[PDB]
Amino acid sequence: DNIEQLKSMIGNDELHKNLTILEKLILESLEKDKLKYPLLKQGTEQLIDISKFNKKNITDADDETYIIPTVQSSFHDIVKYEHLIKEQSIEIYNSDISDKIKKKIFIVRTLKTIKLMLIPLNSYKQNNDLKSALEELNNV
Repeated sequence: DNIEQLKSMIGNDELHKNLTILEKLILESLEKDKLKYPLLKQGTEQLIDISKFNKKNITDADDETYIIPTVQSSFHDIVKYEHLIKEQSIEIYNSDISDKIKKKIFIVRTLKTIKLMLIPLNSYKQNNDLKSALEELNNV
């Protein structure tokens, strides 16, 4: 049935739960890292919105504070965060660490995909309307 096949993509609770688990895992792996790029002193307020992010402090030196996404960050926040990740990775690049930069980039792309997949599911969970969920995906 066409309706029960569309509900699998934009109205599934199991897909919702699993996507949330993976998002939590990726964020918790981004915070407890070893290499900690993008940090402040760029635009970072007119450039990126700090009200949706989460700042932490670097130890062993009081250089600056680096940025971390949150569960409430939207899609374009993650777009800009990926821009900053890529700039900071291109800056400090050695062949010794060239295998952690790649992991960082891959999991940030995965976050960017998970947010877009979660838009229509979050729209449907509290409205129960398929056309409105698709139109919300199209809108933002």
